[PDB]
Formats: sequence, C-alpha cells, structure tokens
Amino acid sequence: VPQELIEKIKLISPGTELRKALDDIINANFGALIFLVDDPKKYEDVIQGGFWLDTDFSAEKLYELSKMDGAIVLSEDITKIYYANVHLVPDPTIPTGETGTRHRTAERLAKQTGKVVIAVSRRRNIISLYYKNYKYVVNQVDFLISKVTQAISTLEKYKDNFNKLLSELEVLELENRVTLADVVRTLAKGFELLRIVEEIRPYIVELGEEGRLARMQLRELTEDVDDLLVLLIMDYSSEEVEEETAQNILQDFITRREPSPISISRVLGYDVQQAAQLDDVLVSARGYRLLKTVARIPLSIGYNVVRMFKTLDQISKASVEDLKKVEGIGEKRARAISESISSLKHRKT
Amino acid sequence: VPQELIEKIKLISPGTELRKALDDIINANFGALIFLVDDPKKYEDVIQGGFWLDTDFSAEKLYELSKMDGAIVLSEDITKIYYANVHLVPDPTIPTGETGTRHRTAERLAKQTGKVVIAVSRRRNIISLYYKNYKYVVNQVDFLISKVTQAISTLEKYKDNFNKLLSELEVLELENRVTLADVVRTLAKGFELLRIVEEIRPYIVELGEEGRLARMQLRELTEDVDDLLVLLIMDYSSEEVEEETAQNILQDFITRREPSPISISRVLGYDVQQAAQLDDVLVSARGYRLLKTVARIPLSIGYNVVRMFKTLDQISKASVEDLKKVEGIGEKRARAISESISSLKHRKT
Amino acid sequence: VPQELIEKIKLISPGTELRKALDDIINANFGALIFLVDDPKKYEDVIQGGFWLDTDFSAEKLYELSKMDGAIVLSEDITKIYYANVHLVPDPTIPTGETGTRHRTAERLAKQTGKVVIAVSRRRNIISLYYKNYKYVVNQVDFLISKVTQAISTLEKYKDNFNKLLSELEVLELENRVTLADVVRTLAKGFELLRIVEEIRPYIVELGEEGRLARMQLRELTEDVDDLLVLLIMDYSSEEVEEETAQNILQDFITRREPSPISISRVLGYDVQQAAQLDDVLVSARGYRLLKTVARIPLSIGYNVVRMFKTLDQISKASVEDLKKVEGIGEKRARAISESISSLKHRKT
Amino acid sequence: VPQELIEKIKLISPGTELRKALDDIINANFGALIFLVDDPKKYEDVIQGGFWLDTDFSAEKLYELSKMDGAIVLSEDITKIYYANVHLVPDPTIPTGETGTRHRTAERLAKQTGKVVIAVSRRRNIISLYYKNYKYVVNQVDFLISKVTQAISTLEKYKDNFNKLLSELEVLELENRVTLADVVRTLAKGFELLRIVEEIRPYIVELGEEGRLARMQLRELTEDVDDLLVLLIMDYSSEEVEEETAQNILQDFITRREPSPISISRVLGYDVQQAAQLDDVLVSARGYRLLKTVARIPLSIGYNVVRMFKTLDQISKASVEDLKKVEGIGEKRARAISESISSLKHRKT
Ligand SMILES: Nc1ncnc2c1ncn2[C@@H]1O[C@H](COP(=O)(O)OP(=O)(O)OP(=O)(O)O)C[C@H]1O
Ligand SMILES: Nc1ncnc2c1ncn2[C@@H]1O[C@H](COP(=O)(O)OP(=O)(O)OP(=O)(O)O)C[C@H]1O
Ligand SMILES: Nc1ncnc2c1ncn2[C@@H]1O[C@H](COP(=O)(O)OP(=O)(O)OP(=O)(O)O)C[C@H]1O
Ligand SMILES: Nc1ncnc2c1ncn2[C@@H]1O[C@H](COP(=O)(O)OP(=O)(O)OP(=O)(O)O)C[C@H]1O
Ligand SMILES: [Mn+2]
Ligand SMILES: [Mn+2]
Ligand SMILES: [Mn+2]
Ligand SMILES: [Mn+2]
Ligand SMILES: [Mn+2]
Ligand SMILES: [Mn+2]
Ligand SMILES: [Mn+2]
Ligand SMILES: [Mn+2]
Repeated sequence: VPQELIEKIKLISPGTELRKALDDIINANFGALIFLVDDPKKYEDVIQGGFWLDTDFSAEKLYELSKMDGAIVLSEDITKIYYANVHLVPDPTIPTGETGTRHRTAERLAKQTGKVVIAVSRRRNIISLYYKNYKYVVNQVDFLISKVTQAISTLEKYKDNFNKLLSELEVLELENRVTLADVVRTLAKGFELLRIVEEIRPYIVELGEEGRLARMQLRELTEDVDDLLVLLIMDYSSEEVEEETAQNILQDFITRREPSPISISRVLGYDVQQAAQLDDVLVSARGYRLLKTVARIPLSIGYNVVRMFKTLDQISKASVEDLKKVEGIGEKRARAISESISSLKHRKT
Repeated sequence: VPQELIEKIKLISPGTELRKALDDIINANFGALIFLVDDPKKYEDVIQGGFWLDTDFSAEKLYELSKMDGAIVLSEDITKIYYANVHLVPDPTIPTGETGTRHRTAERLAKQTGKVVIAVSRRRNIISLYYKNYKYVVNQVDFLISKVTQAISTLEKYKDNFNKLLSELEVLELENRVTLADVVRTLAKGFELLRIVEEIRPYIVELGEEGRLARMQLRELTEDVDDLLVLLIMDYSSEEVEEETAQNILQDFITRREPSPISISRVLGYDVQQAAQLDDVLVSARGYRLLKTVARIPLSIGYNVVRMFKTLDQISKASVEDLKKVEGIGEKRARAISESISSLKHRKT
Repeated sequence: VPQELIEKIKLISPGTELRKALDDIINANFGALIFLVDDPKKYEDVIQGGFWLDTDFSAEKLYELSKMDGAIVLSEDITKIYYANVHLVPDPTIPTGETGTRHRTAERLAKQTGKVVIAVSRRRNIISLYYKNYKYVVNQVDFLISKVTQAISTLEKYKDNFNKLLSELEVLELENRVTLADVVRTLAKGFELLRIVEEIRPYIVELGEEGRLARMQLRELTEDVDDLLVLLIMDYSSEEVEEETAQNILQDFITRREPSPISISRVLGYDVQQAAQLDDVLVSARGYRLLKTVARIPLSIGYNVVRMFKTLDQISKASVEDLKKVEGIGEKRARAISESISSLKHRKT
Repeated sequence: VPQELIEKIKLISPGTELRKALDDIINANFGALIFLVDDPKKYEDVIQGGFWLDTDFSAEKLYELSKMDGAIVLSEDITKIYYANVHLVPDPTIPTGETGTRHRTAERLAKQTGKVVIAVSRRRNIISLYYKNYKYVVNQVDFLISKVTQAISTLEKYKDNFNKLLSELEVLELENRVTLADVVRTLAKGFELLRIVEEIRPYIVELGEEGRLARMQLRELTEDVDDLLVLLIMDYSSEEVEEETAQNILQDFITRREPSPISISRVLGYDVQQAAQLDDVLVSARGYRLLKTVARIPLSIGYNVVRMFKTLDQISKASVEDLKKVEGIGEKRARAISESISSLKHRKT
C-alpha cells in the first residue's frame, strides 16, 4: 500500500471528525459523494450546479448536507466545505470498473484530477475511497478490532512457543550440547512471529487513534525478539558475522524469504540438503547473546572477547584474570561475565 | 458433512465475491433466489420468463438484479450471470419441508436438478443453501468467530492442564514412580484436547479466508500433542506396540471411543475393572518418548535400544560404552542419550 | 431463581426452535403475544376470536402467524399451534405493573392461569416471559456471551493468583514455616474464585446449548479447586475435622458467609480479633493434602496416618518401617508416602 | 473530568432505568430532549406548552412520551415525570457550538439553568448530555467493553513483563549483583502498568454496573504492584527514604512525570546524564522489600533492622543471635528473617 495513499486513508481513520460524519451518514442510510480539492477554481469544469458555501467544516454540517442529492466538495485538509448538491462531471471516456453512477463518477473523477473522492453507498453502508488510480474500501472498526485481536492472540501463542524453545536452547547452550536443529527451530519461530506482526500492521494503521492499545500490546509482546534473533544469528552462523549482516538476515526472513529449516541453515552458512541432517550438526554459541543480554557487555567490546575466546564454552572456563587481558575488559566487566555465567549454570543446569 | 456439499459451501464462504454480494443483499433486505447451473439449456424447462443476460458476474451486478422479483441464474463457477427475474418451476410433487414459496421452490429445485440453489430470506436475513437433498444454513461471520474464539480459549485451558499433567509425569518417569493412573490421566486430557479441535473444524472451514488466524492458533496450540500421545502409548502399553498401532489407538479415542479412564487402561492392555485400581498398578516407560524427543533418536533405531534395555530406567543406568552395543548407536547418539537423560535428571529431580 | 421458572426459561434458550422463531420475529420487528397451554378447552374463556389451527409447530409457521395482530396459543411442549389472531381477555382486576396493552395482558394472563405467556415488543425487540407471578426478561446471546467471557477472564486472573499462593504455601509447608496468615490468604482466594463461578451460573444456564464451551472452560479452570480447599481445611483447622465438616465450611464461605481473613480464621477455630495477629500464629499441616493428592492415600486410611503421626512434619521424618505400623499402610503405600514427600522436598526446597 | 459532572454521568450509566429507557428510545429511532429539574416552578419561563403530568417515573412511560414532539421534564433524581411535549425556550443569545435545533436548545438550556439536559439524536442514535458548560457524549456499552477488554489484555502483557523483570531482579538481589539499570527497568514497567490503569478508569466508571467484572480483573491484576514499587524505591534510592516519600515518588511517575530511565534514576537520587551509565552503577537493596513481603516484618520495625545492618546482603549474613539485638526483633521475627532469606537463596540461586 503506497505511502501517498496511506496518508489519504488517514483522513477517514477512526477518531477523525470526517470519519465520525461518515459513520453518522452510514447510520442513517444517506449516501454521499465527496470531492476533496484545495482550489475549487482549478476544478470549476468538473463541478456543476449545487450551492457555493465556502463555510467551515464540521461533522454535523456534513451530515446535514448529505441529506441532499449530489456531491459535496471539501478542502483537502477537511477544514472548509466549499460546495453541496453539485453535479460532478468527469470525462466520460475514462475507464471505470464500477457499477452505479455514484461509484463510477467517483472513480473517474479521482483518476482525472489526482484528488480524493469518497463514495458512501446509500443502502450498502460501504465507504469507498478513490485516489488517483487506487481504490480503498474502508473496513468498519469492529472488523478491524476483530482481526487485530485475533492476531495478537495468535502472537501470544507464537511467543509462548518461542520462549519455551529459547529456554530449552539456553540449557543446551550452557552445557555445550547444541545442534543446528535446535537453533534453526528457534530462529524459525522468531521469524514466523515477526512475520505476523508485519502482516497485521496495515490493520493497525487503518485503526488510527483506535489502535493505540493494539500497538502497546504488539510492542510488549515482540519488542525484544528482533534483538534476540540477531544475537542468535551472530552466535550460530558458520563464520563470524557483523551485527549489521545479522540484522540483514533477519530482515530478509521476515519479508522476502520463507523461513524453512533448510533455507535458514544454508543462509546461516551450513551446507545441508535435507532437514534430518540438522539433528547431526553440532554447534557452539560464540557467546554474544549471553555477553550482551546477561553480562551487559556492549557488542563492540564483545567482538574482542569472542575474538580471544572463540566460544561461550571457553568464556565460561576463563578466570577473571584471564578475561581482563581482553581489550576493553576491566575488573568490573570481567566479574560480570564470570559471575553471571556461573549463576546461570548453577540455576539452569 | 459430506465432501461434495463442503465444496458447495465454499462458494459462499467469507472472502468470496458471491458472499460479499449476498451480504450486501442481506444488508438492504432484498431477498434472493439463485440457481447455479453450467448449461442453462439443459434446464430450459424449470427456468421461465425473466431476462436472458449472458453477462460476466460481479457482486454489484448481482446486487442490482436482486432488486427485481424472481430468481437469478448463475454459472456454477460463479463467472457468468445467465438470467434475472425468472420464474423457477420445479416439479410440484417433490416433497418439501419448507414454508414459503421461495424456500419451497429452492428445495424442490435443488432436489430435482442436483444443482445448488441459494435462498436469501428478505426480512429474516438468512442464507439457505440447498444442494441435492442437503440444506445448509449459513452462519454469519460474527457467530462463527465467536464459536471459534471460545473454542480456542477452551483449548488453551485444556492445553495448560495437559502440560501440567505431563510435567508431573516427567518427574515420576525420571524417578521410576509412575502408576497407570498417572498415564491414563495424561492421555485422557490429550484425547479430550484433540477432540475439541475435531469438533471445531467445520466452523473453521466455514470461515474460509476469514479463518486463517484461527488455523494458525489451532496449529500452535496443538501441533505437537498427537506425536506426544503416540509416544506415551508406545511407552506405557501392556506390551510392545508399533508406532502405527499407537497412531490407530489415538485416532480411535479422538473419534469413535470415549476416553474413560477404564476404557483407556483396557485398550492399553491392562485388565482393570474399576478406576481406583489404576492407582495401584505400577508401570515403567519403555523410553521412546525421551529417546525421540530429547535424544533425537529416530523411532526405528529406538526399537533397538528398547529391545536391548527394556525400560528407560535401564537406559538411564547404561554407560556410553554399553549403549554403543546397540545396532544403530554410535558414539554421537550414545552420548546424546546418556547426557540428555542425566541433564533431565539433574534439572527435574 | 426458582426451579419451576428455570424450566420455563429453558423453553426459549438459544438453540431451541422457539427461540429461533422469536429471534426471527424480533429481526423483522413484528411483535408477538404467545400463550402456552396444554388444554385449550380449559382456557376457552380467556381465548376469544382468531383462528383455530390445531396444527404442528414450526418456527416458520410461528413467524408467519406473527404477521397478524393478536395472540398465538401454543401447546406447552411447543409441538402444537392451536390458535392465531386471538383476543386474550384475562380478568382486568388483576394488578399489573406493566405499561402497554400487550405486556399488561401478558402479565395478567400469566397470573390468572399459572401458564407461560411470552410478549415480544414490536419496536423495542425485548422478549418478556411471564409465568405465574414471575417476569423474566430474556437477554440476547451477545450480551450473555460477553458476561460469560468476561467472567471466565476474571476467573483466570483469580486462578493464577490462587496457584501462586498455593505454590508458596507448599514451600512453607515442606519447611514447616507456615503461619495462619498464609493459609487464610490461600483459602480466601479459593473461596472468592468459587464464588465467581456461582454468580455466573445463571448466565451459563440461560445460554442453553450455546453455553457448552463456557461450561467446559469453567470446568477446566475450577474442577480441582474445591477438593483442594477442603483438604486445606482438614490440614489447618484448630482441631481434627471430618471431610464432611470441611465440605460444609467450604459451602458456607461460597454462599452464606463473607470470606474475611478474621471470619475464616475463626471458623477455622482460631481465636483472633484483628487481622495482623494472623502473621503471628504458627501452624502445621496435618498432612492430608499431601497424602491424598501426592501419595494417593485414600482419606479413610489418611485419618490413621495423621492419628499416629499428627503432622506432615512428623510424617516426613518417618522411615518406611515406621509407616507400615499404621493400619492400612503396606510396603507399597509406605514407599509412596516416603518417596513422594522426599521428591517434593528435594525439588521444591 | 470534574466530579460534579461525573455524578451526572452516573444518571445514565448502564444498569440505570433511565439508561434502559434511552436505549429503548434509540432502538426505535425516536429522538428525545430531556430537562432535569427539581422545582418545575423555578423554570416556568423556559418551559412552555405541552402537558403537565406530575407522575411517577418509569422507562416505559418515558419511552411512550418520547413518541411525541418536544421535550420531557424530569425530576433530578429521576423519580418524577413533570412534563411532556413542552417547548423549551432558553435565552437565544447564549453562545452554542451545536448544529440542529434540539442540540442547540439542549446546550443553551444547560448553560442557562445549571441543570442537566439530555439530547437523543433521532436518526444518529447519539446520547448527548449537557450540564452547565460541559458536554458529555455517551459511549455505547459495546464500545466501552471493547476498550476495557483491550486495556486489560494490555495490562496482562505489561504485568507478565513486570513479573519476569522482578524475578530476575530477585536473583540479582540475592547475589548482590544489582545495577541501577536493573532497578530502573523494573520500576519503569511498574509505572507504565499503573499508568494504563489510570487512563482506563473513566471508561470503567462510565460502565457503571456493567463494569463490575472489569474492576475485579483490574484489581486481581494490579493490586499488589504499588506496594511493591514503593518497597523497591525504599530499597534502592540514593539515601534512606520514608515510605511516604516513596509513595509520593510513585504517585508522581504515574501521573505528572514521564518514567524515562534517566528521569527515574535522578528522582532516585543518582547523578546520571545518559542511559548507558545505568549499566555501570552498582547498587545494593536495603532489604525492606524482602523484610516486609517475605519475613512479614512491619515497616516500622524494618527501619531498625536496616538502620543496624544497612544492606540485605548484611542481613543475610547475620546470625539469629545478632538479629535479636535489633529493637523489635525477638526470637520469632529473627528466625523468620533468617530462615526465609536462606530458603530464598537455596531455591532461587
Ligand atoms: N455525477 C454525479 N454527481 C453528483 N452526484 C451523483 C452523481 N452520480 C450519482 N450521484 C449521486 O449518487 C446517488 C445515487 O446514484 P446511484 O445510481 O444509486 O449510484 P450507486 O453507485 O448505485 O450508489 P449507491 O450504492 O446506491 O449509494 C444520486 C446522486 O445523488
Ligand atoms: N418459483 C419462484 N420462482 C422465482 N422466484 C420466486 C419463486 N417463488 C418465490 N419467489 C420469489 O420469492 C419472493 C418471496 O416469496 P415468499 O412467499 O415471501 O417466500 P418466502 O419463503 O417466505 O421468502 P422470504 O423469507 O419472505 O424472503 C417472491 C418472489 O420474487
Ligand atoms: N388482549 C390482547 N390480546 C391479543 N393481542 C393483544 C392484546 N393486547 C395487545 N395485543 C396485541 O399487542 C399489540 C400491541 O399493543 P400495544 O398497545 O402497543 O402494547 P405494548 O405493550 O406497547 O406492545 P409493544 O411494546 O408495542 O410491542 C396489539 C395487539 O395485536
Ligand atoms: N426548543 C425545543 N423545545 C422542545 N423540543 C425541541 C426543541 N427544538 C427541537 N426540538 C425537538 O427536536 C426535534 C428535532 O429537531 P431537529 O432540528 O432535527 O434538531 P437536531 O439537533 O437535528 O436533532 P436530531 O439529531 O435530528 O434528533 C423537533 C422537536 O420535537
Ligand atoms: Mn433527487
Ligand atoms: Mn527490539
Ligand atoms: Mn412483484
Ligand atoms: Mn503433530
Ligand atoms: Mn390491526
Ligand atoms: Mn472438584
Ligand atoms: Mn410535529
Ligand atoms: Mn495495593
């Protein structure tokens, strides 16, 4: 959905005064045909008849004018009502796929002028927005809230399985018993999860002001996932990988590529043909995830620990004296690495 | 619900253009009577009057034609509108249980021709689909979404109790303190759970495109349960059982047989009359569940470990050298069995 | 809500054919006035005019007859339609609190005959059931489903806090560090929980067939709670208490008495004036809860263990030989008591 | 929303008989204009024509009178209907922002008299309440229930993250490895959580009687949070802080101040410029949270333990003899402190 159209869709989002008027018009089964332009003079030839009003906008005024036939002309910022009861006369030779004089007029006019034209069906109670060559049909709020609500429920289900997967991976990681299968399974869930969020965004956008709580739920559910998936990729790819590379991998499996177990294993740099092979490939975490999330060591300084110790297994065997010999690790950070790794080993294994 | 009818029901599932038209017709309290045939000529004798249109289908065109009396004739793939305003004249001596000329016409016509006939009640806003001798009344989406939503909530409740049961069984299993009561209680919950999924399927099917999120939730909630129930049956039945036998047992208690504690105990091969006996029967897990799910040992090679060691208790006491003597266990799989069983014992008991 | 009335309310519960007809009547804003009697002859004097039909009942027939003025007379089992378009003439000197000739007629007639009379308001879309001296207004399903859904959500919240309370009490119980405050807090949550279930029952009953999933959720959420509360009462009351006594205590705090911390402490047999005292009273569990739920020892035989050992603390210190000396404890049950108590101590403390 | 207006809003809250009448009026698309006064005589000059009724109030009577034009005059306690079909004539020179004679009349009249005037739009089905200079538009219940339901869902999400944060802080606290970052992160979640509750209150208030379950859910979800946040503030602020000071801090970050990590750190008395510094500041809990919540030591006597031992770390190293030397600690409370701290250390670390 192009950005220029998304902006127009916001004009009639729940919570706007225009939307309140359109909902009132629908509730009384008036129809409407609304032309949005900034200079009525430029459009003098497609606007005929009716009444020149040049008055300030309000939902009640729009409502009252929709009792009459014809079309209503508004300023584009929805602050002025210019015309009511007009006859719109766009070029008849412009192709239209609509049935019905009001909807056909609406499409032809939107195409001809590059402006927004809103049609409200009198007895079907549908709001159709036309802009340039686009047609957006407006969903009612209950439909949107239903979709969004179901989507969040689904995310809860995915997030639960993701946490369960990850907590099992933690154990394996602390005991150095991790296979590629374990990692790829965890990454796949994270990707699928973030995918759901992606597909639900346009519903949440269209909710406008009524989608605030939805956004907060989405945020509490998923905010820390992407950080985690990136660190998992830095911990388990075939060879050393910049955070940026890892973020790119993430972006791709969200959007362009399908998170199949083989696909992920191969993008991770492992030469696997068939999925049952993943059970057989042994891997060790580099240690970035634990270093950043638990030892609170910045990634930049984390590169050094990993450069020197190679694996988390080796980091966990290091004394505090051994750790200080890393460029950027003093007694404070050395203690943090040391103590938090042992605390996790004691408590989790 | 026969498969041939299920296909017809899909024609008017949420998300189809036909359904959008029927919903628009309902919203304006037009009625409708729609005859679906592939060759209008074959049916020249039940179709009378009206207008021959032979035009391409669309929701708006269907809407507009439903403003007129009589019936509308569509091609079966819903790509052509053949007729509007026709008088349908099926054989009057065909039995009908309907009241009202439009619904009676609809049933008689469906029976006589073997085709689909849709009746939309003008003021009751009901969509009735007739096909051959079947009558499907269409549920509105909000009703379906409500059912499906409640059903998923119920499944969450069952799934929680199932996980709690199973985690307690794990402890008992690791300490070799399992009674038949413990197993049968766990199996019963799993069966009841999978049963709910079965009963909710036709609701999710009828949702068509609007049931995508529901399907994903059902899948995240239950996908791994059946695997688990099968492995539990292989672990605790009276004598050795093929995976296929176990899958059959599962299928039955989902569908044909009621998962009573005594029923399950007896199908599991234990001679029990009254339920309080189950507390007294001591059992040991063969070890398949832990071998496949935790040691990632394929069932085929699992048969061998179990053939040699009989119980999970014995498998847990085996050294890594002892395990290698099993046909299909090398140092890698022997270590995995060994290490994962001890890790679970350390952490869970 | 008296039982005789509850039975009448079931006649128009969601899922009944009568209810389907009433919903169709409401959807078209017909009104209705329906008299339910088993012998029309007995009532010949309150039934005037209209048409004698003596025909089989169906929703469509009822619908069609509600298009006409007056009242419809049905058999009480809703299998026969006796009359349509009748003028009901109950004794005018019977007091009525209703406004409107149809509702006033309905109440007076219900009172005079002891039968059911249903009034459906033509433009308010309300279903009023009158029986003897009762008036039940029917809730629409969406309203009921909303209440029930909210109630289950609330129960989830209570149940979570109950589990958290109880798991903390388990720790204290295994370490013999339990105060009366800890117990009373746990009991209070359980009582409040079971109370919610009580208040939501009439909503679930009125849902009829559409309340099946609700019932299953209520059952999965709460089924084991009452058993547990009873065992807690047997474990912590001032002196020894029969299971029946404990069940009675439970019943009371659900229904008749308000579960205040002081109230519960005193019904439990502890002489406490002010709530902060509860922090100071040390108590020990008798051991019944752990004996029945974990050792799977029947209450009858549990009385003996407790008679001999007094507290769970003492039971946990007993050898297996010491336990066998209890009437009803052999080597099997002695091992179960012994082993499960130590397993819990190892894992939970 | 001023308190005097909130009281007026309660008059038409779900569950009131007035609200039931207004809903019936809306369902039939009658309009209404209702004037609430205690002495009709005082208002003889703005009330013209119509019928003097001086009769008792009921929803059905109000309904029936709304079938006629004009306005209805009620007593302020909604027990009397004084007038129907009257012509209200407030001073025309009073400014109004409304369109439409009924709404304009309503606002002008409310302003002129200081009384409540309710307007019900005939075809838009909106209830507008005017009182003095205020205008409250009434939300329909389904809209409110939707908001409230979404808000509780959101709170569940926040509460889950809060518990997870706090349980991790517990571990760090028991091992004396707490940074300011850990605390501030936990406080921020608690503040955001309590904030959501604050913003949702007016929705729950407007639900009136239909918001009972919502209130119970809000209460089960959040009741113990504020106590906990206060104790965290007493445990981690720069220097010693009275409970009252801490409660004040809480109140502020709920309402007046935005819970940014730097803002909280500084109000806590730590001189931090940029957020990454918080990772580097080491802190120790004073011990109040554990003393009150786990040792059940009253705050007053807690001041003394902390005065003598300074940190929880030191309290955990104290013998039972050492503890008794605190003013207000006898053998009972000394044992409780001692034993519960070690039980937590054993089980959590
Ligand atoms: N060129 C036009 N200019 C201004 N108003 C128009 C124009 N064409 C149609 N309308 C307005 O639309 C109104 C309905 O016309 P109609 O033929 O029913 O179209 P429609 O596409 O079927 O719309 P509905 O779905 O019925 O609301 C009539 C008129 O007030
Ligand atoms: N044989 C028929 N062929 C074509 N159209 C028919 C036929 N019978 C009825 N209709 C159409 O149905 C319309 C309504 O007839 P009606 O007697 O009210 O039946 P119905 O079963 O009660 O349907 P409604 O529930 O009112 O919509 C009238 C006519 O336009
Ligand atoms: N004694 C009666 N016997 C049979 N039908 C009656 C009787 N009284 C009223 N009705 C039926 O009720 C219909 C509506 O009467 P009405 O005065 O509007 O009562 P009501 O209580 O206001 O009902 P509504 O709320 O309008 O449906 C008229 C008539 O068909
Ligand atoms: N001063 C008034 N006194 C009593 N009743 C009034 C008064 N002004 C309007 N009404 C009542 O309101 C009714 C509708 O008038 P109207 O001009 O449509 O106002 P409105 O603000 O548009 O209300 P609606 O939104 O249509 O319900 C007519 C009359 O019965
Ligand atoms: Mn006209
Ligand atoms: Mn993030
Ligand atoms: Mn006709
Ligand atoms: Mn499966
Ligand atoms: Mn009449
Ligand atoms: Mn029970
Ligand atoms: Mn008039
Ligand atoms: Mn509190």
